Formats: sequence, C-alpha cells, structure tokens
Amino acid sequence: RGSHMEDFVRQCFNPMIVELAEKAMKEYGEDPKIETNKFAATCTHLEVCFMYSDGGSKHRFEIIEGRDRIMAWTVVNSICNTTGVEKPKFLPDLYDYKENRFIEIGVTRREVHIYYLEKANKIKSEKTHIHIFSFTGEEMATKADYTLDEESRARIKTRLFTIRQEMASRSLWDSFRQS
Amino acid sequence: RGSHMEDFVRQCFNPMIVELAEKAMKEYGEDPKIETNKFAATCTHLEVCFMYSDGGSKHRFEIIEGRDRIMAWTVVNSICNTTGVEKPKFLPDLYDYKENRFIEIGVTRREVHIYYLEKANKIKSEKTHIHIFSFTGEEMATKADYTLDEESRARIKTRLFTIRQEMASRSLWDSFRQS
Amino acid sequence: RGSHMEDFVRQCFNPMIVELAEKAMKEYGEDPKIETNKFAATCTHLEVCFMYSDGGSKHRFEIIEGRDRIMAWTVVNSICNTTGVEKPKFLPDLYDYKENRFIEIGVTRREVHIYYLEKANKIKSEKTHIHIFSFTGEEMATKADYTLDEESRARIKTRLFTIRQEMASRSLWDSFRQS
Amino acid sequence: RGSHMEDFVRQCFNPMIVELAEKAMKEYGEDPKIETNKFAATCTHLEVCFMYSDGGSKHRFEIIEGRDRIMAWTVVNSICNTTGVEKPKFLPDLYDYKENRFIEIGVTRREVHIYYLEKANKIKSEKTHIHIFSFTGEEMATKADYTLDEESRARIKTRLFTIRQEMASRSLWDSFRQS
Amino acid sequence: RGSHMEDFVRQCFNPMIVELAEKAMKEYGEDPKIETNKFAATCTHLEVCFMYSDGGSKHRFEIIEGRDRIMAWTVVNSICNTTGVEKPKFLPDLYDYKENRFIEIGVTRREVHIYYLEKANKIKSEKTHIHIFSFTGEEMATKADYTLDEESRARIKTRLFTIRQEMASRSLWDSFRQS
Amino acid sequence: RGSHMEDFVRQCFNPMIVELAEKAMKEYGEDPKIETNKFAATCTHLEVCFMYSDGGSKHRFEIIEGRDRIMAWTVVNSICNTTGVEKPKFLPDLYDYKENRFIEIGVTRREVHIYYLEKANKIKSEKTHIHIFSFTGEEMATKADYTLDEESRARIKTRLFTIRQEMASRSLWDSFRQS
Amino acid sequence: RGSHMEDFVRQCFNPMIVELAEKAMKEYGEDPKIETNKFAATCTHLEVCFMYSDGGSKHRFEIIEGRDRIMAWTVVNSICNTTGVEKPKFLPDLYDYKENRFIEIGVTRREVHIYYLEKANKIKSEKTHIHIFSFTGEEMATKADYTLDEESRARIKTRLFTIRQEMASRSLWDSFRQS
Amino acid sequence: RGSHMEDFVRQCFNPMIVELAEKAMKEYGEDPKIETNKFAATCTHLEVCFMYSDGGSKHRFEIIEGRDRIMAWTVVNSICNTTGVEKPKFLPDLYDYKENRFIEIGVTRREVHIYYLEKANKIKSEKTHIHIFSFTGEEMATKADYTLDEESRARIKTRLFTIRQEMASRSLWDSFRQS
Ligand SMILES: COc1cc(CCNC(=O)c2nc(-c3ccccc3)[nH]c(=O)c2O)ccc1O
Ligand SMILES: COc1cc(CCNC(=O)c2nc(-c3ccccc3)[nH]c(=O)c2O)ccc1O
Ligand SMILES: COc1cc(CCNC(=O)c2nc(-c3ccccc3)[nH]c(=O)c2O)ccc1O
Ligand SMILES: COc1cc(CCNC(=O)c2nc(-c3ccccc3)[nH]c(=O)c2O)ccc1O
Ligand SMILES: COc1cc(CCNC(=O)c2nc(-c3ccccc3)[nH]c(=O)c2O)ccc1O
Ligand SMILES: [Mn+2]
Ligand SMILES: [Mn+2]
Ligand SMILES: [Mn+2]
Ligand SMILES: [Mn+2]
Ligand SMILES: [Mn+2]
Ligand SMILES: [Mn+2]
Ligand SMILES: [Mn+2]
Ligand SMILES: [Mn+2]
Ligand SMILES: [Mn+2]
Ligand SMILES: [Mn+2]
Ligand SMILES: [Mn+2]
Ligand SMILES: [Mn+2]
Repeated sequence: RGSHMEDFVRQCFNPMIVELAEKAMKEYGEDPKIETNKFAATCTHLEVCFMYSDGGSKHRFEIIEGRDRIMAWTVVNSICNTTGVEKPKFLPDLYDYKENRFIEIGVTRREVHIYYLEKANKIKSEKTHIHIFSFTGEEMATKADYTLDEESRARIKTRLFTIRQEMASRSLWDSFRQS
Repeated sequence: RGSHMEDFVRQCFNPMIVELAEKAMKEYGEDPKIETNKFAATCTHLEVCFMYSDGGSKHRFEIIEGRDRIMAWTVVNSICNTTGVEKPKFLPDLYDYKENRFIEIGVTRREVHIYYLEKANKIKSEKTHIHIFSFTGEEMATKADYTLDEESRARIKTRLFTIRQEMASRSLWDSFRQS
Repeated sequence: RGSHMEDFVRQCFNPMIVELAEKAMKEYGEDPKIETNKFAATCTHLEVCFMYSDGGSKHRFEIIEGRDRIMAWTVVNSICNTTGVEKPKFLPDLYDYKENRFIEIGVTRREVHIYYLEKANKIKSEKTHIHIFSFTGEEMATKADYTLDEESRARIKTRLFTIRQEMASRSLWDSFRQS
Repeated sequence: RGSHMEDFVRQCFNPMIVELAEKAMKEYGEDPKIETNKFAATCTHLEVCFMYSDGGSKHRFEIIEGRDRIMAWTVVNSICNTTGVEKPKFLPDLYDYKENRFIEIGVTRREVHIYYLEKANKIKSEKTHIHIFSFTGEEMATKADYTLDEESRARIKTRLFTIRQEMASRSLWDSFRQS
Repeated sequence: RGSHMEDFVRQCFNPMIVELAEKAMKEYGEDPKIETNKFAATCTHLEVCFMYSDGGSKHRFEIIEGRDRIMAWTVVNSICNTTGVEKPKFLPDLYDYKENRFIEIGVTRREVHIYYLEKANKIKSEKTHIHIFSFTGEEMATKADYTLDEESRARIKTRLFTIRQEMASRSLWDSFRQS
Repeated sequence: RGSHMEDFVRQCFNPMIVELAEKAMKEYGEDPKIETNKFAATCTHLEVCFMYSDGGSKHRFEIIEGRDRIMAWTVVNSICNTTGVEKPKFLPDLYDYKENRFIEIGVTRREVHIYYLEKANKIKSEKTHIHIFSFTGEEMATKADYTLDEESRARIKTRLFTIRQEMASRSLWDSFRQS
Repeated sequence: RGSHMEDFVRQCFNPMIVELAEKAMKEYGEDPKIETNKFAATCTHLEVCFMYSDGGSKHRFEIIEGRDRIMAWTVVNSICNTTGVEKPKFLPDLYDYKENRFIEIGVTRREVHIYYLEKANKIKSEKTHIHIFSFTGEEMATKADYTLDEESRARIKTRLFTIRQEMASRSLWDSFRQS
Repeated sequence: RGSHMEDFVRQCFNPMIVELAEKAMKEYGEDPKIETNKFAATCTHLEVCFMYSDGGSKHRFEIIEGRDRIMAWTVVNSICNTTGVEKPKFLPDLYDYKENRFIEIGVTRREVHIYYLEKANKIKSEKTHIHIFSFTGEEMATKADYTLDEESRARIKTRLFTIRQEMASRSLWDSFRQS
C-alpha cells in the first residue's frame, strides 16, 4: 500500500496526468497502488505524448492517448472516414494532420531500437508512424522522419532524463528499469 | 418535452454554443425543446463557424454568426462602409479580412454539392464566398478556393463525423438525416 | 452504449458528482454505460449525502461517501480511535461530530420503511444512525431523530422529486423504479 | 432602437439579471429594446427577489423567479408533492421553507396598497404570501408578517430609491411611473 | 516625487484601498505623490471603515466611504427617504441598519478625545453616531455605545498599532504624527 | 449629470478603457460626466491605440498611452536613452521597436487629412510617425508607411464605424461630430 | 536527498503549508530535505494551528504562527500595546480576542501530559494558554479550558490520526515517533 | 530594518520575482532586509532572465535561473546527458535549444565590457555563451552573437533604464551603483 514510487509519482507529475493514468490503468484492471512501475510508465508516456502534441502548430495533431477507449476509438473512425487512411489495428497515440498518418509513441528503459522492434512486430499495419524515446537520451523514428523539429524533441529527452535522476536519487530507478 | 436529442445536444456541445443556439432559435420563433433536429443543426453550424474563424491567424476573420440580428448586421454595414464591398442580401457567417469577401458556411446531411446549389440560388450576390461541409467527410468551396489550409479543414470534418457517430450510437442519426 | 439515461444523468447532476459516481462504480466492477439505473442511483445518493453534510454547521459532519475505499476507511479508523466509538462493519456515509455516531443515508424508490428494514438487517451494528429518503417525498430515521432541521431535509425531498419528474418526462422513471 | 432607458438598464443592473430579464421577456413575446420600461421593471423585480432570497439563512428560500417556465414549475410540483401544500394557480417567486408557503413579490410605482389589491384579486389562492415593495420606500405584507427582519427589507427599499434617483437624473423616471 | 512614504503605503495596504484613496484624493485636488501623509491617512481611514463594516452581520451596514461623491450622496438620500432619518450635513462613512443612524469613523494621531471634539463641533447634526480610533490603541464613541462587539474593535486597534510600528521602523512615523 | 452619452460610453467600451479614460481626463481637469463627447473620444482613442499595439508581434510596440504622465514619460526617457532617438516634445502613443520611431495615433470626426495637418504643425519633431484614422473609414500615415498590415488596420476601421452607427442610433452622433 | 518522508509530506499537506514550513525551517537553519521528521512536524503543527484558528467565529483569533519572525512579533507588540496584556517571552501561535490571552499549540508523539510539562517549564509567563494535541487522540489544556467546542477539536484529532495511519502504511511512523 | 530600497523593490517588481529572489538569497545566507542592493540586483537579474527566455519561440530556452540549486543542477545534467554538451563548472541561467549552448546573463552597473571580462575569467569553460546588459543601455555578447533579435533586447534595455530612473528619483541609485 505505502510505496515510495506512488508518492514519488504523485509528487513528480501534475495532477491531470496522474488522474488520466489512474483512469487508464483501472480501465485495464491494473492497480496504481500495486503496479507502481506501470503507474510511473503510464504517467511518463502520457506526459511525453502531451509534449509531442504541443510541439506542433495549433492545428497539427489530434490527441488519441488519454481518451476513453470508446471515445479514443470514435476519433480514429472519424479520422479514417474523412481522410481515407486505413484503420489501424491497435489504438495509436496521435494523428498528424500534416502527414496524414497516425503516430505511435514509445518510452522504453532499454536501448532505443529493441523497443522499436517490439513495436514493429505488433503493429505491421501500414503508414502508422513509430517514434521511440529512451531514458538514456536517444531516439529513433520511422524512415528517420522525426516529425517534429530538434528543439521540441530535445525537451522530451531532457525531461525524460530528469525523471531518471529523481528516481535514482530515491533508489527507485533500479527497480523501474527491471520490469 | 423529454427528448433524447435534447439531452444529447446538451451533453455534446459546450454550454456557450448551446446557449447561443437557443438564443438564435428563440429569436426566429423555434423551440429547442421541440425542434431538436434544428437545435443540433444550429449547434453544429455554430461550432463549425467557430472552428473556421479559429483556423485563421489572429486578425483574419470577423465573426458574424452568433451575434444578435441587429448587432450582426451593424458589423456588416461597418465592414462594407470601410472596405467598399457591396452589402450582402442575407446575413453571412464570417468576413475574410485577407480576401475582402464574406463567407457563407453550410453543414448539410445530404451530399456536398446539392446544398451548395441550394445556397447558390438563394445567394446570387457577388463576391460572397460559399464553403460547404458534410457529415460524410467531403467539402466544396467557391472556385475551389478553400480559404483555410488542409489541416484546419480536416479537424472540422473529423469533428463532424464524431457527432454523426454519437448520434447513430443513440439511434438519433436516422431522424437527423431526414429533416 | 447510447442510452438516454446516460445523457440524462450527465445533463442532470454536476460534473463532480458524475465523476465520483463513475469512480465508485468502476471500483466495484460496474459500468456506468451499461448499469445506467445504478449510475443514476449512485449520483442521487452522492448528491443527497452532500446536501446532508452541507445542512450542518461548518464543523458538524465528516464526509465518508465519495472517498476512495482505502481512504474512506482510514477516516473511519481515525474517527473511532479518537472518540472511542465502535468500528462499523460496513462503510457508512457520514459521521456526526455533534452526536458521536455514524450516519447511513439511503435513497430508495419503494416505500420509505422497507428500505430502512433492508438497511437495518444488514447493519445491526450499534449506534450507527440510519436516515432514509424516498422519491415520493417521505422520510424515516432512527428513534425519530432526524439529525438535521426541517428546512434542510425539505430541500433534499424537493430535489428528489425534481429528478423523478425529469425522469418521467423522458419515460425513464418507470425503468428506474423497477431495478 | 437607441433608447436611453436601455443603456441605463445595462449600466445599472449586473449582467446576470439583465440576461435573465431578457430571457424572461423574450419568452413572453416582449422586446427589451422596445418595452424598455418593462425591461427595467423585470430587472428590478429580479434583483428584489434575489435580495429577498439572500435575506434568509442558507436553507430558507427556494428561488422560483428567474427559472424557465417548465423548470420553474417543476420545482413547484416538487415542493407541493413533498410538503402537501396546495399547488398555486400562477407562478410565484419564492417558497419559504420555514413558513411552508409561497411568496409573491411585487414592485410597484404607485402606492403600496393598490398593487397588493391588484395582486390579491388575481391570486385568491390560499396560503400564498404576498409581499409588496414600492419606490417611495413603503412596504406591505400579508397579516403584517413581513417574513424577513427589518435590516434586510431596509436594503431593498434603499436600493429601490437609488434606482428612482438615477432614473430621475436622466429624465427617465417620469415615463417609468406612467406605464 | 520619490518619497519613502509613497512606497511604504503601496507596500502596506492592498491595491484596492490604495486605488480608492488615490481616487478620493484626486477628487479633492490633492496629490498622493506630494501629500504622502494624507495618502497614508486616507488609506488607513478606508481600511478601518472596511473592517468596521465587515464587523457586522451580513445585512448590517451600508458602506458610504469609498464611493464617488455623487454616488455616495445618492445612497444617503435613499437611506433618508426610506427610513425617515434626517439628512446629515456632511458625508458620513456608514449607516447602521440595526440602529437607524449614520456612523462617522475617525482615525487620529493625537489623543482619542480631542479628535472627537473636533468632529463634534463640525457635525452637530442629530443622531449621527461618532466612533473614534487612535494609533495609541484607545477608542471613544457616542453615549459609550461602541456599536460593534469587543472582538471586532480589537482587530482595528491591533492593525492600527501595526501600521504605527512599520512607520517608525522606517523613520516615517514622526513626520506622520506632526501633520 | 444624467447624460445619454455617459451611459452609452459605459455600455460600449470595456470597463478597463472606461477607467483609464476617466483617470486620464480627471488628470487634466476634465469631467467625464460633463465632457461626455471628450469622454467618448478618449475611450475611442484608447481602444484604437490598444488594437494598434495588439496588431504587432509580441515584442513590437511599447504602449505609452494609458500610462500616468510621470510614468508614461519615464518610458520615453528609457526608450531614448537606450536607442539614441531624439526625445519628442509631446507625449506620443506608442514606440515601434522594429522601426525605431514613436507613433502618434489620431482619431478624428472630420476628413482624414486635416487632422493630420493639425497634428503635423503641433509635432514638427523628427522621426515621430503619425497615423490617422477616421470614422468615415479612411486612413493616412507618414510616407504612406502604415506600419501594420492591411488586416489589422481594417479591424480598427470596422470598429470605428460600429461606434458611429451605435451613436447615430441613439441620436448622439450629430453632437459628437460637432465638438 | 531522496527520502520517502519528503515525498510523503509533499503528497499529504497542501502546497501552502509545505511552503510555510520550508520557510520557517530555512529561517532557523534546518533543511527540509535532511530534517524530514522536523519537516513533517512543522507541517502538522501549521495545519493544526490553522484548523484551530478556523474553529473560531470570524473575528476570534489572530494567527501568529506562519508569519515571519519580524512580522509575527510586530503583531504581538500591537496586541499587547492595545489590550494591555503582558508581552510573552517566546513567540506564541494565536491570540484569543475573546479570552484576552495568547495560545500555545503543541503536537507531540509522546503522551499528552509530558509535552505540556515540557511546554510549561519553558513558558512560565502569565496568562498564556497552553493547548496540547497528541497523535494518540487525547488532548489537554490549561485549567481544563479547551477554548474551542468539542466538534472542532474532534476534527483535529481525527486528522492527526489520519496522518499517523498514512505514515505507518509507509513504514515512516516508527522513525517519526523516535525523534 | 526599514529601508527605502526594500519597499521600492517590493513596489517595483512583481511578487513572484521578489519571492524567488528572497529564496535565492536566503539559500546563500544573505538577508534581503539587510543586503537591499543585492536584493534589487537579484530581482533585476531574475526579471532580465525571464524576459530573455520569453524572447524566444515557445520551445527555445530552458530556464535554469530561479530554480533550486539541487533542481537547477538536475536540469543541467539532463541537458548534458541528452545532447552531449560538456557540463559547465558553474550554474548558468539558460540553455539555448537552438544553439546547443548554455547562456550566462549578467546585469552590471559599470560599463558593459568589464563585467564581461569578470565573467570571462570565472567561466573559461567552453561553448557557454555570455550575454551582458547594462543600466546605461549598452550590451555585449560572445562572438557578437546576441542570440535574440533586436526588438526583444531593446525591451530589456528600456526596462533596465526605467528601474535606474525610479531609483534615482528616490535617491537610491547612487548607493546602488557603488556596491
Ligand atoms: C495496459 O496498459 C495500458 C494500455 C493502454 C492502451 C493504449 N496503450 C498505449 O497507448 C501505450 N502504452 C504503453 C505502456 C507501456 C508500459 C506500461 C504502461 C503503458 N507504451 C506505449 O508506447 C503506448 O503506445 C493505455 C494505458 C495503459 O496503462
Ligand atoms: C431559422 O434558422 C436560423 C437562422 C439564423 C440566421 C442566419 N442563419 C445562418 O447563418 C445559417 N443557418 C443554417 C441552419 C440550417 C438548418 C437549421 C438551423 C440552421 N445553415 C447555414 O448554413 C447558415 O449560414 C440563425 C439561426 C437559425 O437557427
Ligand atoms: C486633455 O486631453 C487628453 C490628453 C492626454 C495626453 C496625451 N494625449 C493623447 O495621447 C491624445 N489625445 C487625443 C484626444 C482628442 C480629443 C479628446 C480626447 C483626447 N487625440 C490624440 O490623437 C492623442 O494622441 C490624454 C488624455 C486626454 O483626454
Ligand atoms: C526550529 O523549529 C521551529 C521554530 C519556530 C518558531 C516558533 N515555534 C513554534 O511555534 C512551535 N514549533 C514546534 C515544533 C516542534 C518540533 C519540530 C518543529 C516545530 N512545536 C510547537 O508546539 C510550537 O509552538 C517555527 C518553526 C520551526 O520549525
Ligand atoms: C549569492 O548570489 C546569488 C547567487 C546565485 C547562484 C547563481 N547566480 C547567478 O545566476 C547570477 N547572480 C548575479 C548576482 C550578482 C550580484 C548580486 C546578486 C546576483 N549575476 C549574474 O550574472 C548571475 O548569472 C543566485 C542568486 C544569488 O543572489
Ligand atoms: Mn496509445
Ligand atoms: Mn504509445
Ligand atoms: Mn449565418
Ligand atoms: Mn452558414
Ligand atoms: Mn448510504
Ligand atoms: Mn412577483
Ligand atoms: Mn470618517
Ligand atoms: Mn498620446
Ligand atoms: Mn494619439
Ligand atoms: Mn505551538
Ligand atoms: Mn545563474
Ligand atoms: Mn547570470
């Protein structure tokens, strides 16, 4: 019940991302009070997706992650039925209105290119773009097309390494990298 | 009195657009509690006009729809008496400060090009631009000049199809497409 | 998915009570999109408990309903370990700091005194006070001790009958009284 | 169109009362831009009713005036079906939870006791309380039961005479007292 | 131009009282940048009047000080024409709705009873109550009727001595007590 | 005291511009309650200057109009002592950080080019730019350099003609054009 | 650096009390990141003092704790120089305007009566009231005069035991009770 | 204790910069009530750094100044470990995401080029950019690369000279230039 990682996650991310991660995890039958590593992972993924969507230019991205399952899908059908893009098999995170493709955002604790592989065998859809970030500071995207400019992606890497430092300062990073 | 479409409209659009649609419909002698399809249509038209005006660049559009009749006209006379453009016969929805022309925004449930025809015989003014959106996801504008960029108009189409899905999920879309 | 009762509940109660009812129902494995009658019941119970706690005088009641299970219990242990009152078997709704007893608030669709019976066999604790409200406008409390004054309890009855009227106007009240 | 009374009413009362008076007058087919005296009268009546309801003690009054017709009635049926009081023939302004009776609030430009007469022949219901205020500073209530204390009713009289002074300073009071 | 007392007054009182004192002093042809002692005196008088009006019970006092001359008078005529109290010769600060009399609030740097004398020869009206506060911590009122309870008047004295300490800490109190 | 123009000005412009105009007029010994035409003129000039400063790009203009005399000057000395531009003889309205020159904004009721003449004989400084707007919808600037783009200046003309229409609807425009 | 108690304190108390405790501890040369037990103690003491001051009736208490040393003293001199009460030797927490005495509030982890002893030998002033609360749920005050009513003091005890439970759930309570 | 410079600093800068300067000075063992010149210097440096960071384009700069020492460093390690830039020896003020270098911002009272020298011997790191501003209105940066455009840096110079004027008007500038 009383885990250091829970209090650290509640002290690290803003209340909105914490509430959204709690909702998304309870929806799939996972307890934030027990799966604390998955709690931190969901919060980090949500914040990274939000910074990514903010890195655009007003009407650039459509936020899919953070919506309810029935609602997050409804936007996918509306995007597909209006542009003509094939419907993805699994829920993505964003839709680039400038590139006419969905974006899958990953945040891994291992090296940058095995998580892309893991996300590539699962997807195997079509034009769905994959963008991977790592806590080490590296990144990797489809066709080397990193979608955003260098200044926006640098902020995501900096914030990612900031969370890694705060976890290690509380001896919680070693258990985070395992699972 | 107790109609599903009324509660759906109050749950779908934000309170400001709902209040503006109620005002605009009561002004013309129409009850939102009875003409629920017209209520949803007015709300959708208002939201589409607002997204259109937001798709500009700060000082780009002058919002005519959503103003009171005497006030909405007063801005039309001020626009005409300062630029020299001929006064339109019927109230438009916007004025493009970059193109020196008024814009008429339509949202139809039929195919995109019969509503443009219907709006073309009524207008027949001069340089008044016509821009039509459909729930199917298509669009059509005067001289193929769609005024806004592709990214802004895609958001309008996506949101339009989102409302169509929520209506069909409540079995209210079939009655909406009829009237 | 698209139920009239869902939109009516979202249009009737404020967003905070709706969110709290969604949380409380998802916690116990119940879907607000499917168990719409239970959704309305949870919202009504929450609002009645809140009006009851507001009917006091600043430092009068301690709100138990609407808190998370682990948190709502933690306040019960703190109340018991500081006053000396025996710990209740099941989660109550309030604690009267003026009467040194917990309060169980019920809102039933049947007559007022069978729900009290149903709540009396389940409880059978000790000094836990029971207060029952009905949609018909009647009420019943332990030892005829209605805790609050007449003016506060009249507001709860009035609001309860207001919800019953809005449900019947949408033909949703008959299905509500059944389950 | 451009009437001094309209601008004075918009400068005198707060925007909420002005909007509520506009809604209530448009509901009954009356134009605030044309019936400016009736506009000021509706605004004054609304503000007096609000100060009256504020003169209570938290859970004392139920505000009927300012609600929509279908909604304002729904609260009357809920009050009657829960307390047992006979349903009034015409819409009142408040309900005293402490006295178990409805209150009719009048604000007249003539002497205090002819408007009470006018309101007494129309009503003739039962326990519906009548409370009359005048711009001259006098008042009159049923059974000499003025419901509120002296300090609250003095504020209403003071504010009423303040509006009369501002009208006379703009030469609008003489036309107000006629109609 | 650059006076220590000006910056101290802007750092001591809240922006609203500072703005009201600036307005009241510019209305009578006095510069806050030059008459800095009168600036501090006006701010202190305004704050004392506000704490006094707050010391009541909701509908107790009518605030006269801090209003514009034409507006502050208009409330005096409305109070007199509705209660029957004789109109005062000079603008007072409050009106006690519970005692049916106006209140004149003074804040002096000399002893408490010479300022009352000075305010008594000027007034000499009728039932206008006089209440005097001093920076030394003493007070004096008409007929020993101090209107408010002991707890509210103690706060005013405490705050008054707090300002005297902050002035002396900046060597500005000696010049304040002179003028 | 009770002038139609006063209530119209309070109903037309936002409270901030009204307060700033009241301050600026009381500073120079002019009463807004008496010099109502000058009141409307000051409000219009302030709003036009604000729209002009907003027409830039974040760090483009430095707002001089609307500041207190001693403060509005202090910014002029700071601008001159840091850029090297000669100090103007009379207070301007803006400073263009992109053009290294002050801007004088005029709003006249006569034709556009006699007010520029009137403002040119008074100024006769150096690089101080003059920009004139008229209620008729025309404009005129130094060296035909209109500083802003066409879309921003069109909004100012439209709003100017909107105020002219509202004045004429209340029969206040004829007296406005005289003085 | 990374202590569980720090994150727990930041997750438990509101940001204002946390900031005030950080300020008060840095003022006396103590690090909240190192003296985490003292951090939690300062936060708990501040919250208890705030609930105590809120337990009064508007103008009842004067808050001394939470102010800066020079400021917190300045209010003590102002209270003494206006009421005549002897100046205390050490900074208290409140001043009861109804009882004409200062209040010292203690929150101990041991039994209730040894901390009162410890606070009695240190004080030994005069009429300075001592009120002690414990995490076990007991209390003790001077002359058995508990100042507040039973309902307000019960809330403090309940909240105190809530913090003790959350500490023990994170295995931080055992180290808290030691120091 | 009562210094003119303290009140001037509290009247000049916004409360946030004042609080941040108080925190930063108390962290290094310096009293704002005593080291008033250093207080004004810290406030000016903070405001200049904030205007500099605002002069960018959304995701351009990372604010280092104004953060706590342990936190301000944590961002430096995250920036270095993600971009590959060498870690600076002393805490900088910003990081330019567009130029891949840290920025050191200085505000001196002497001539612009001796403070750059003083900051150059201390630094002597690598690609750390130095940008110096002066109260006289001049500036100097590394490689004549002033990072921002001319319009943003002109605002900083103007505001700097505004503070110098307000200090001299209160006879506080001469003592400021000495230390
Ligand atoms: C059961 O897990 C969840 C599943 C979902 C549905 C959609 N899922 C994602 O969008 C997603 N989710 C993770 C990720 C990885 C590890 C732990 C937690 C989340 N990584 C990603 O790259 C990614 O696109 C939402 C929230 C969840 O918690
Ligand atoms: C009586 O109807 C209304 C009329 C008006 C006046 C101006 N009208 C429009 O601006 C408009 N209105 C619809 C439309 C179509 C069907 C139903 C409702 C609205 N479509 C459009 O393209 C369009 O330009 C305002 C609100 C109304 O409700
Ligand atoms: C006494 O008058 C005022 C003077 C001032 C000082 C600076 N003045 C202007 O900045 C200004 N003022 C008007 C103008 C013209 C007619 C009536 C009112 C204002 N026109 C302009 O073009 C213009 O630059 C400020 C506010 C005033 O009211
Ligand atoms: C150095 O310590 C502090 C001292 C001060 C000055 C005034 N002190 C109190 O007002 C106080 N302080 C604690 C207490 C006990 C243990 C740890 C922390 C605080 N207990 C009490 O009963 C109590 O009246 C303010 C904040 C501090 O952190
Ligand atoms: C002890 O002093 C402080 C030191 C610090 C740590 C980082 N320091 C700066 O970032 C900094 N500080 C000054 C400066 C110069 C004179 C007086 C005050 C500050 N000038 C600069 O250019 C500059 O980069 C933060 C706040 C301080 O008060
Ligand atoms: Mn996803
Ligand atoms: Mn993803
Ligand atoms: Mn239209
Ligand atoms: Mn249209
Ligand atoms: Mn219950
Ligand atoms: Mn009435
Ligand atoms: Mn006085
Ligand atoms: Mn000017
Ligand atoms: Mn000008
Ligand atoms: Mn204490
Ligand atoms: Mn620095
Ligand atoms: Mn620096």
